[PDB]
Amino acid sequence: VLLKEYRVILPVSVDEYQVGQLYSVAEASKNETGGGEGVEVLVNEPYEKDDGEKGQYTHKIYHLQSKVPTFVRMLAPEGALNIHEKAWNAYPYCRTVITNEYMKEDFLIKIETWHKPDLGTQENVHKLEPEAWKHVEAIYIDIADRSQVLSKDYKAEEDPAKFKSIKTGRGPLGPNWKQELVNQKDCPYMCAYKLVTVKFKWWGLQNKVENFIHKQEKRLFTNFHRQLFCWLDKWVDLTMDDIRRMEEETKRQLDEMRQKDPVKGMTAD
Ligand SMILES: CCCCCCCC/C=C\CCCCCCCC(=O)OC[C@H](COP(=O)(O)OCC[N+](C)(C)C)OC(=O)CCCCCCC/C=C\CCCCCCCC
Repeated sequence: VLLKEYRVILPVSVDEYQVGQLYSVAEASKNETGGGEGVEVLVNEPYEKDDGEKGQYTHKIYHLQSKVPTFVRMLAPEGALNIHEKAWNAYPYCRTVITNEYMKEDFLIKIETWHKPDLGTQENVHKLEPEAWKHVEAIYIDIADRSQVLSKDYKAEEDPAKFKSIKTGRGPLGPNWKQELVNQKDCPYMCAYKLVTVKFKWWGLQNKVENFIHKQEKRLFTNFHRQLFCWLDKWVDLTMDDIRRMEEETKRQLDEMRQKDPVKGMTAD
């Protein structure tokens, strides 16, 4: 079991992120869906636990046959590659549990996130146990840093070091945009502390795949947030009410696209 916490500082407020994240997840899902693969939203309902925690529940399935590397592909029968995502989104807090029916208990990708109005300086925000938290590598993802992006993933239109929002005036993010957040009254900020736990108990592959999965998560978080910022003008004025409507349409769209369109998005690698 390999744990790492990815801290993503962003030039948006905690409240704005709640909308930007929902908007961006919708667009990112569609960009990867078609030809039978991609995202399928099964459940999207509001929930309330005994303790009173309220939030939004979603159950999705990521069909991943040809989008996964060959060493992963020739590892299980077709269809066995799909993974399920169940998330209890009680924003600012969220717990996401990803599973695989084939490996059952041997597989787990859990992402627990705390969205704080600070600059990523809170240690052990998920309040684990002292020693355990010591074995948690903390990694910072700088959405402005070109060297943190994979060459094949780069797209100038999704580069915040070149993007300037027309509606807010934020951007482009320079090499020192972070340290700058403290000088300007404008340009709000927050930090997503994403604790990722990966378990892949497979004889002889555990170490390789648990590390491979973290890299893909780091890669996803980097591209996702660079896109979220660059899409700032598309969602900053949306309300939570706009999102809900947009989500019900997205669900339909994902299904439609998945059956017609050919496979699209990030090719295996
Ligand atoms: C024997 C066989 C067993 C093996 C099984 C195969 C395992 C696959 C191996 C590697 C794959 C690792 C990459 C994980 C891909 C799944 C994406 C993922 O883990 O999503 C979760 C992340 C973090 O959770 P969250 O709480 O932040 O948000 C969700 C909660 N909510 C909605 C309330 C905000 O969500 C986010 O960052 C938001 C972005 C979500 C939307 C992106 C759509 C992705 C669709 C396709 C991905 C294509 C890439 C395939 C990788 C191939 C490698 C080359």
